[PDB]
Amino acid sequence: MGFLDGKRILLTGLLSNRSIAYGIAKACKREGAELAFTYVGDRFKDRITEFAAEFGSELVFPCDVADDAQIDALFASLKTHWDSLDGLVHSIGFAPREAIAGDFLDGLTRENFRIAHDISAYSFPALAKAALPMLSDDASLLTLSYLGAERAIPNYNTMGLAKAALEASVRYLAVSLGAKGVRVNAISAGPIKTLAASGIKSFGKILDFVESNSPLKRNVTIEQVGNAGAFLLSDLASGVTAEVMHVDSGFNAVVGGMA
Amino acid sequence: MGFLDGKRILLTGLLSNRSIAYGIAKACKREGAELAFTYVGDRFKDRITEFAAEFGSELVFPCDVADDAQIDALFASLKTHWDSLDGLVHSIGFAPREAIAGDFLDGLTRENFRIAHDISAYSFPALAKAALPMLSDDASLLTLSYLGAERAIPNYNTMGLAKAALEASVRYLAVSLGAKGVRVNAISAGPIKTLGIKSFGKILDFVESNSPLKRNVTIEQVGNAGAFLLSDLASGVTAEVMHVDSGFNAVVGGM
Amino acid sequence: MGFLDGKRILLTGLLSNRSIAYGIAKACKREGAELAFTYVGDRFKDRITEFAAEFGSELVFPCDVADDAQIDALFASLKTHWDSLDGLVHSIGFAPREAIAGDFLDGLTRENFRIAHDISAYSFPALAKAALPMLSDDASLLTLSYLGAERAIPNYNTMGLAKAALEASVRYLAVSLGAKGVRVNAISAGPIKTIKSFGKILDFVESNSPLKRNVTIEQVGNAGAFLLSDLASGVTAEVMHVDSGFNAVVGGMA
Amino acid sequence: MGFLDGKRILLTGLLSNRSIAYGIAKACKREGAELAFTYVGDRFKDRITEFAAEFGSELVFPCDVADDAQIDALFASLKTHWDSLDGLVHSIGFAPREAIAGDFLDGLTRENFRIAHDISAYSFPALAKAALPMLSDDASLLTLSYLGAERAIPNYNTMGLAKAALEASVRYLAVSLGAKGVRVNAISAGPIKSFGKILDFVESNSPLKRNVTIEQVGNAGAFLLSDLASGVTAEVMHVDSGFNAVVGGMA
Ligand SMILES: NC(=O)c1ccc[n+]([C@@H]2O[C@H](COP(=O)([O-])OP(=O)(O)OC[C@H]3O[C@@H](n4cnc5c(N)ncnc54)[C@H](O)[C@@H]3O)[C@@H](O)[C@H]2O)c1
Ligand SMILES: NC(=O)c1ccc[n+]([C@@H]2O[C@H](COP(=O)([O-])OP(=O)(O)OC[C@H]3O[C@@H](n4cnc5c(N)ncnc54)[C@H](O)[C@@H]3O)[C@@H](O)[C@H]2O)c1
Ligand SMILES: NC(=O)c1ccc[n+]([C@@H]2O[C@H](COP(=O)([O-])OP(=O)(O)OC[C@H]3O[C@@H](n4cnc5c(N)ncnc54)[C@H](O)[C@@H]3O)[C@@H](O)[C@H]2O)c1
Ligand SMILES: NC(=O)c1ccc[n+]([C@@H]2O[C@H](COP(=O)([O-])OP(=O)(O)OC[C@H]3O[C@@H](n4cnc5c(N)ncnc54)[C@H](O)[C@@H]3O)[C@@H](O)[C@H]2O)c1
Repeated sequence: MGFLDGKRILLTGLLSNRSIAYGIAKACKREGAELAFTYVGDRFKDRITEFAAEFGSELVFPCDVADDAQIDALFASLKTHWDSLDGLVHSIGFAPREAIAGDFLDGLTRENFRIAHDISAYSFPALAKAALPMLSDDASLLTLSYLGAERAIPNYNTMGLAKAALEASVRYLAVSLGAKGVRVNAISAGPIKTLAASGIKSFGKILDFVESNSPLKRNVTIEQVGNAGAFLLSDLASGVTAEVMHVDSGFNAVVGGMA
Repeated sequence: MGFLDGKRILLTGLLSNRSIAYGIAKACKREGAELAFTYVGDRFKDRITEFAAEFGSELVFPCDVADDAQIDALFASLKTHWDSLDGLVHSIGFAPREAIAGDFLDGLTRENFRIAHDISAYSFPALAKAALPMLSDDASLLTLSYLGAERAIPNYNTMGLAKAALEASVRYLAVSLGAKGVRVNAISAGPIKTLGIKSFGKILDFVESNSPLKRNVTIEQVGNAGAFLLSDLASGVTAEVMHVDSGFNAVVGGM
Repeated sequence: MGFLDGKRILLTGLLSNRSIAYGIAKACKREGAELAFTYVGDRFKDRITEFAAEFGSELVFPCDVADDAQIDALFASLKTHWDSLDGLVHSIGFAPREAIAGDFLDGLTRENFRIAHDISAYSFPALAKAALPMLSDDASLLTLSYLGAERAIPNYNTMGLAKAALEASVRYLAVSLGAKGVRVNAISAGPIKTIKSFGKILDFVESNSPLKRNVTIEQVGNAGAFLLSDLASGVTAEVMHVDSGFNAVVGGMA
Repeated sequence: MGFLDGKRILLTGLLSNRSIAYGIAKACKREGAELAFTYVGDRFKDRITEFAAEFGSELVFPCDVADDAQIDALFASLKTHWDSLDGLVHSIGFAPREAIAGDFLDGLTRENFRIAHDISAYSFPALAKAALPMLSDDASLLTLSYLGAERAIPNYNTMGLAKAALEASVRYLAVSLGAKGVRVNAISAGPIKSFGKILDFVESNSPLKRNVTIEQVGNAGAFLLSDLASGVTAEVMHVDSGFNAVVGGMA
């Protein structure tokens, strides 16, 4: 009797029990959804299979979003298991290391730009288009963004451009798919404290700053992002589309650091 | 177990079973919350008592937000029933008719401006301030706004100004109350179709034709989003103005 | 010659040679405009008359925007000298001190809220309405706002609400007056170096803005002159940031 | 003297007397600037040379921004005439036609997406980076965007994504170049078949009840390129008769 009972949801981007996708998966499973997962490379098949089993699922599929052949095969494969798809979680992003460090121009190249936008922005509407023939009429598609799309954040650089494109794709997708009934939204998530992420020194300084300056004086967790994601994927949110919802302890709404 | 199980929530602005506050009330009660209600004027005591009964509550209190004493007396009274308050729904707005019809300047007077901002904007942080001594550390405060705060919409006029101030108060309230743990948000709702004004019918038709989902929102949809924001499911969400409007805010419609 | 040649512009809010209105007045005069000024209260009549003379003007008028009668009498008096008005600069703002210091709720009262919104927001469309019978078809109306309307800034508090209402009034005014041809805009100015908390903000902006410097009244003045001029004839309903880019960044996290 | 007197400004995207770049060129020249121009394709060398002479200039350079080598050669060549560059006008945009007509998903392919973002977004910071060694400390860089970056506009489709990335590049460029003193801004211009329907709608529904002209965009651009705008950076300025600020069609 959870608020996602019977909904069939495909999640990308599950790499560990610290992934945002893992938090979303937990909340969706808690609320009654049936889950399926994608992975990148045969070397990760066994590990994603273990995660799927944790969520009562045997449905895992390769999908390197850099490759048309894998996008164009993903939903043909899923269709042999599920007549229709109710939810899609796009939790994927990448840019070369030099493009998200230091000076924006020093780290700028055409290939760095191309890759960042290809993986981090194009892949969301690309997956939506490949899924369309088996989407339920009231399906819900969800992607993940970050405040660096809206305002300049140190080091975020080329990923900020790609996330702005991603957030625009939410709006154009919502129009394209909305007459059928499909909703499309993003969560603009705050930084997440994990063991490895805190080791990244510049990222830890952001965490500390958000902790000191966000309205709630605390960083968000994957359970809080996961719950917001489960809401947007559900019929509870049937009035909500083309929205970029901040789940960031309110950080986006202030000018911090001046008190 | 509903996702508001045990939460004690005060709702203002419940006038009819087509109110947005009605949809929010229904969704909160569905998810296990205990409700209390305000009303304006002794003549409406019976009607609000009936509504509270529908939601299993006997807690109704007068509160004209134009009156400082009634705002203070509201929470003094509620405190004898509830040790702490977990939610507040602000569904209150008003401007004199001429200030929300026709040309913006034609309906502009100092008193029309004053009333619209007093009732529709000041009352939200005023209620929050009076409630603060009994708010739980996890409390959630919710108000209702409209796209006319962000862009100029025909006839909305002076209410567009007041709603912009209201949405700003959401951000300043979130800062003032957030260290304690209290969250503050607004829902920017689309128009709600009931049994009217030729100008309002034109807006409803236009939203149905031009919104991404090609349909107007219902009080059930706004209510479910409200229940979410009032709940621990939304513990990461504060200072947010969430559009519940079939996506209408995100397009340039009509072309 | 200058790009405001022959334009007749009324400026409010000139209190000193540090005022934003003084910087706007200097830029407008530099570009050929004819200027007139308002003042608040009989005690300031001599001081505004001295400032007006610096700009080659003898046109000064009382206008306490709290008073309906002074707003109405202002444009009757101005019409005696000027058949039409080409520009209006609204540089007026006030909130009781407690409402713009400390905690937002600590300083919140109904009367503090009322005054802040009456003086800082209502007065702009009020002046526009009273000016309309004599506005030229290509007049330009300009007000001043601040980033605290858009995001929560420490201590700005009730003024943030009033400036949000003001920026909304820019849009509704633009629609009301636009068919005639009148344009309506705001400048969201950065803080002007001229309080311990205010110094903290100035330091933060200088350290974290893209241009690594606070703005001057000269820079706000030139942007204002631009918006008041035919160079900006395609621009209305705009809130233009003149703030060294500060609004566009998340500072302090290095 | 004009408010751009002596400023040396390079303009891209001048294809005809209807180009936004032509309106900016005319205003900049009126205000005393010295101009240089780029062009694409040897077949257009004559046409751009005529435009340069109209504005009292002999300085024209080939630059297809799809090609790293042409971007690098552009500023190497320009440096043999100008020791420093005071202004740059990026007025370049392209997507394959099917990506900006009809339904958003019908025109969406990896290669259409790549081209639209390559030409319409990457090229602005690419040019900025190649120009940097010769940019004056107080130089001003200007790009052109459109409301489709902010809200979904019919048919604009993949170009809406690319313009959103472009407007973000304005903000990251302003941070990167700002300590030096360089300013970076965009003008979100109103529109200048399904396109004529949009012009009618904007004329009927914008606050000023009229479409913008390249003269109005050009004067706003000259302002942003000048020291009058020395307090302004990282800004996207709407020059669109107020259209961005309303919900039209409902009256
Ligand atoms: N981690 C945060 O603090 C944070 C904050 C805000 C937003 N986000 C966004 O949330 C999403 C998930 O991020 P995260 O927190 O899990 O960490 P992350 O950004 O390190 O994860 C990126 C994910 O993309 C996947 N990916 C990369 N290249 C791929 C390809 N070619 N094909 C398919 N998948 C590919 C990876 O497997 C990984 O799971 C991302 O879009 C990220 O930008 C993250
Ligand atoms: N109805 C819509 O289409 C719509 C759309 C977007 C936002 N909203 C907002 O949602 C809220 C509720 O809207 P609604 O649909 O229930 O109808 P509504 O617009 O009639 O709500 C106004 C409410 O304010 C209350 N109120 C008025 N003056 C009061 C006073 N002095 N003291 C106390 N309460 C007072 C009334 O009792 C009423 O319940 C309002 O804030 C409204 O602006 C409504
Ligand atoms: N000074 C800054 O750093 C800064 C930054 C951004 C925006 N702004 C805004 O720019 C405008 C000018 O501010 P400022 O920097 O010159 O200083 P200021 O904000 O202290 O000046 C306020 C002005 O309003 C006038 N005023 C106050 N009450 C009035 C009344 N009842 N009737 C008529 N006029 C009245 C005063 O005479 C004064 O000229 C204000 O709107 C202010 O909020 C200022
Ligand atoms: N035309 C409008 O209504 C409008 C409205 C808002 C914004 N804009 C933007 O303003 C700019 C100029 O638009 P416009 O009205 O002059 O027409 P336009 O959009 O047709 O011009 C695009 C320009 O890009 C140039 N270009 C294309 N590919 C190129 C390449 N590989 N290398 C170099 N240059 C290349 C073309 O020569 C052309 O001048 C564009 O960025 C456009 O998106 C236009």
